[PDB]
Amino acid sequence: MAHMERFQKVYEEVQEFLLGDAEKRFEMDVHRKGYLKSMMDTTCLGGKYNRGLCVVDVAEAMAKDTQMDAAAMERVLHDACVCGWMIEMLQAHFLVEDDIMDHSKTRRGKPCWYLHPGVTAQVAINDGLILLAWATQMALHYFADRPFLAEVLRVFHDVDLTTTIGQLYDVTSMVDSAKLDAKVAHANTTDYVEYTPFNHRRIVVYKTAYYTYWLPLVMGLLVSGTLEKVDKKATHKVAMVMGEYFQVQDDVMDCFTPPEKLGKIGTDIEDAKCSWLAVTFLTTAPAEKVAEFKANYGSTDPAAVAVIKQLYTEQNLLARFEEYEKAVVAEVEQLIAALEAQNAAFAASVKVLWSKTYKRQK
Amino acid sequence: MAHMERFQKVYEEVQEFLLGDAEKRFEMDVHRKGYLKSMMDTTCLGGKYNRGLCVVDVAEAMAKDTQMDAAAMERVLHDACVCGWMIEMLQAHFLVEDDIMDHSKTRRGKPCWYLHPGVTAQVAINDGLILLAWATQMALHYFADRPFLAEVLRVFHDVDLTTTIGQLYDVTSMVDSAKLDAKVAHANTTDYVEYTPFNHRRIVVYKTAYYTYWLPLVMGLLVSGTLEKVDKKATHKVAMVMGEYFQVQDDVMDCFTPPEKLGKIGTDIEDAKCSWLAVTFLTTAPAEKVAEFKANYGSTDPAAVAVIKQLYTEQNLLARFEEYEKAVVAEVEQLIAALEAQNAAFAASVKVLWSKTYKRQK
Ligand SMILES: CCCCc1ccc[n+](CC(P(=O)(O)O)P(=O)(O)O)c1
Ligand SMILES: CCCCc1ccc[n+](CC(P(=O)(O)O)P(=O)(O)O)c1
Ligand SMILES: C=C(C)CCOP(=O)(O)OP(=O)(O)O
Ligand SMILES: C=C(C)CCOP(=O)(O)OP(=O)(O)O
Ligand SMILES: [Ca+2]
Ligand SMILES: [Ca+2]
Ligand SMILES: [Ca+2]
Ligand SMILES: [Ca+2]
Ligand SMILES: [Ca+2]
Ligand SMILES: [Ca+2]
Repeated sequence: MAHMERFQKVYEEVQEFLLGDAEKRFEMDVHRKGYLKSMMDTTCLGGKYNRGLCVVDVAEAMAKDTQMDAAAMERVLHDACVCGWMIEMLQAHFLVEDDIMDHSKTRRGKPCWYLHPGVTAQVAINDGLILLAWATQMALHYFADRPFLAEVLRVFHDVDLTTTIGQLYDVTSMVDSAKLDAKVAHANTTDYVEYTPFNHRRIVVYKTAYYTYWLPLVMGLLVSGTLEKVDKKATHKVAMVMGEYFQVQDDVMDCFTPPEKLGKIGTDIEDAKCSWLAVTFLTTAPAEKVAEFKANYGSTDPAAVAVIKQLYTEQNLLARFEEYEKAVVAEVEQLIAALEAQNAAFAASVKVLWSKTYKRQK
Repeated sequence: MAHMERFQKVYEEVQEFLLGDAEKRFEMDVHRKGYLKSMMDTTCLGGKYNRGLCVVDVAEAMAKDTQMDAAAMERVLHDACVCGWMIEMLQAHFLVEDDIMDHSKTRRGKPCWYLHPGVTAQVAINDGLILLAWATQMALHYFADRPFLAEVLRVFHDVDLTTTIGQLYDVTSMVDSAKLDAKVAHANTTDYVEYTPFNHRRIVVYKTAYYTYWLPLVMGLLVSGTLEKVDKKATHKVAMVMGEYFQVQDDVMDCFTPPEKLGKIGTDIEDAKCSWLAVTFLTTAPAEKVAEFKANYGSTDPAAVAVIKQLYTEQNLLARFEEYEKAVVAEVEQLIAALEAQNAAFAASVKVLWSKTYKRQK
């Protein structure tokens, strides 16, 4: 990828800064510095970098569009890389915490951070908090003299909030909402009445679309000083459409993509998650198959999980996804075409992001 | 307390805003809104409000020392209350997450948030993240057009990082630092060689002093526009001394204050914490008593805990605290006197904070 080498160079730069700053400010000792280095490397590296690299792709596109000279271009690319790492560390934070919340086993082809024997969930929770803090530290340091610092902080923290609310929807989705009461436990649902297209859309847009699609695009515009050049509503709309689709893919892959290819072991079925598969099945399957689903879903029994997979297969869920995908392609293309009529350079950068999303395999 | 009524009024305002903003932005439903209200009330209320009220005390002191109209004074006080609630919500965040990490039972006289039956650790982790996000939301909304927004965000997030690093020191203080390795599980220390005055100070300064003493003072100065009228270095120093002392008090009370008076059940002894009591004992007790301490410390067995408490009593640790406290008083009064010679208005607000700290019983 065009910016991978530069992006990785900036990682090393940022890591040196952050660890050195802890030495300077907090009397950080050699052993804990090494621990934090290993923590950062394990939690921030090994993903696809779609979010971080998007910031750079957008920033470059807009820098070229606005005819920046050699020096201005170099600054924008470095700033874009720093913003990219802000999002990658936000991602790192989210995944650390989520892997604890989901009690998961693997991430990016390695054990989950909390499952490293010298870590445990009780230390890992705080390691996740360090990651989130570091993200803001990068902005405060690298963008101290940039008027765009304020807007970077605003969008970043708005998106942090958004994702945590999306997560709230996700973690509370398998209990009937009228029964959500801190003082009273309640079993997972038996009737699945709340497993609706509306509720699935709400979970995925807030937990995924804002930080995975909207944030990278906006940060790229902010660092290049070109936010005013594009249609705010249109940009938001296309980010939501792609982001929803991205999470749908993730949902489909939970069941149908081998864990060794995916790099993680999802447990959506045994955890009774309101996934795209569950919602699409429940709303389209004949009554006797819905009965079978309800009798098997949300069970850790490997055979019960297999029953659900079989039900999904026999209900042609993959074909139904293919049809959903065709509708998404059409809408995304319409939205990009409209963006292109306003600013072609930005529209092309959305196309780049879309191309890395459409029909991805992991 | 002079500003308690105003401070509580602002809580209700801020809560209405935050919950209303979730309805507007995230399609928040009535049930989860209710959940979030109960979460906010349980995690943010019921404490002493020393941090939040400090912001208002400082801001008022400094605003009175400037000549400003009734409208301007009202604005400073309201902004101060919002800043105070930022810190109280940061506190709320820290305690939610720490109670999970320490696997604790009670907080402010009620079950810990994660221990509420309808919550659990796997939901509460995210509830803590929402709290942290909300703190920044308050600044972004209430201070959208204030000159101090940028500096408020900078200090708040610097202190957030600081505290997470302090927490790192805390959670890893029971294992020999050379053995800290993510890949390898290691037993807690058996020799306690790193339970030193330096290492205790390092834990308490970063995990407590910055957010409990430094941050409230600085926020009060920022919202009143008076940060440049005070000695930065001297303000930092007095905050560190008082904060260290505050945490030492907390450590002492873990062992010696009834949990019903304290409002929480500490497990420092059971969890082999590098507390002030442990360090003071290990550095002052005769060799055979040190040996007996090592044999009994870090054990959940009631008899072993009882042995430690008796050893502490026999080593006169309470009396040793009183001597430490006398030394702290002497230093603080000297530092305050120096501050008073420079800015008497600010020095008075430091005295208010110190008076709530010195010889507190919970
Ligand atoms: C505030 C925490 C956000 C956590 C978050 C948001 C979106 C996706 N994930 C991780 C995925 P996965 O674990 O990567 O499959 P999910 O568990 O399916 O949602 C985590
Ligand atoms: C980043 C998490 C900070 C957690 C944090 C910082 C300072 C004090 N506490 C709580 C106290 P306590 O639980 O109130 O006694 P500690 O466990 O003694 O340290 C928690
Ligand atoms: C599905 C979501 C939103 C979490 C994982 O995101 P990615 O699939 O982008 O993970 P990495 O490339 O960062 O590993
Ligand atoms: C010891 C620390 C730093 C955690 C508890 O702080 P407080 O004793 O100030 O708790 P509340 O008043 O907020 O309950
Ligand atoms: Ca997960
Ligand atoms: Ca999850
Ligand atoms: Ca998933
Ligand atoms: Ca603790
Ligand atoms: Ca604790
Ligand atoms: Ca304590």
